Amino acid sequence: MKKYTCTVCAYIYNPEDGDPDNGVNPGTDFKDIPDDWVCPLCGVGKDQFEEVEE
Ligand SMILES: [Fe+3]
Repeated sequence: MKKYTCTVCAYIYNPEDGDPDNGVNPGTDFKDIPDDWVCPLCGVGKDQFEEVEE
């Protein structure tokens, strides 16, 4: 699974860690996060995130 970055603030969503305080368990692929989830740091939506291709 790939890491995704918030292009507004640079937060990184790591699928290994998830975002458990907001209901996103470890092991959740970014595509499967509920589409009303927002960046935990800056509050923007998923449409401002991009795949971290390496
Ligand atoms: Fe952000």
